[PDB]
Amino acid sequence: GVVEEAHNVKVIGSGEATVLGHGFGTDQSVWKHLVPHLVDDYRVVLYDNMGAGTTNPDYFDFDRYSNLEGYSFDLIAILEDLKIESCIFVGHSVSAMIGVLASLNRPDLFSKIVMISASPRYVNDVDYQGGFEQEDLNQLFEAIRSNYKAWCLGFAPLAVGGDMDSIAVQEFSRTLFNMRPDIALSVGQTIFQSDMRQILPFVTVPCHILQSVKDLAVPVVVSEYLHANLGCESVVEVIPSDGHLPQLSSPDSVIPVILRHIRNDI
Ligand SMILES: Cc1c2ccocc-2oc1=O
Repeated sequence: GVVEEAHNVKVIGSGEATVLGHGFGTDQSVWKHLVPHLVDDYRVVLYDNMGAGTTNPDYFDFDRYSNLEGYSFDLIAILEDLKIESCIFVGHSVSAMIGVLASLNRPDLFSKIVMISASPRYVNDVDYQGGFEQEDLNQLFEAIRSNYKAWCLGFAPLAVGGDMDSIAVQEFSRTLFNMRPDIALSVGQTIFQSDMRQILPFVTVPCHILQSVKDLAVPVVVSEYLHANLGCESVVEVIPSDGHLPQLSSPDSVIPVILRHIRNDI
């Protein structure tokens, strides 16, 4: 169907036991080192967020995606079209919050959410550390629109972490620059200025909160904030890894942690 085509949906396997959503600047390929260990036990569903470089820019409705809710509607639509009545949802970065929002509307569709590199709020205030002051964000946005290619080349090593010459850095630079520059600026603004803190107490689906100990966009205190304020049962595990896309750049240390949280309930 057109929704599935538009999001490059892939379904690997069959059966009841069953979804992985990616973060800004990448696409479903971010899961390449995780998927091989899932396909024997689960029906695996991959999809791309609207606005990813692998998607048609004509379908990027700026009003629809001006709030994270637009993306959660897309997720629910995919689940409905595939006739999935229950899934484990694994969300990277913004997709963790997209999954959370989707679970507020349709908690019946999710048995568990596993979050990788998640944050409900990036901007600091006097009683909250998200990692960024508004002035930092303003300069980032300014850099994006002034020269997108240059911004991508400087940002990718920082976001990915590790060696600046790595395959993961090269690959993230590529998917980042694959986004149309106006869409990249708009999505960046929407995400980096989001605030999901206030809805956390309303979450009912259990959540596993995982992140790298060194993450450019997610201070460790954010994981504890999520744990303290989510209304569901939750658990946190901070991984001895570097990077915002650790499942791609450091799979040997990260994949075993993600698998434990997928396979084991709280
Ligand atoms: C989520 C996220 C960010 C949030 C705020 O600033 C820079 C970021 O780079 C990212 O990948």
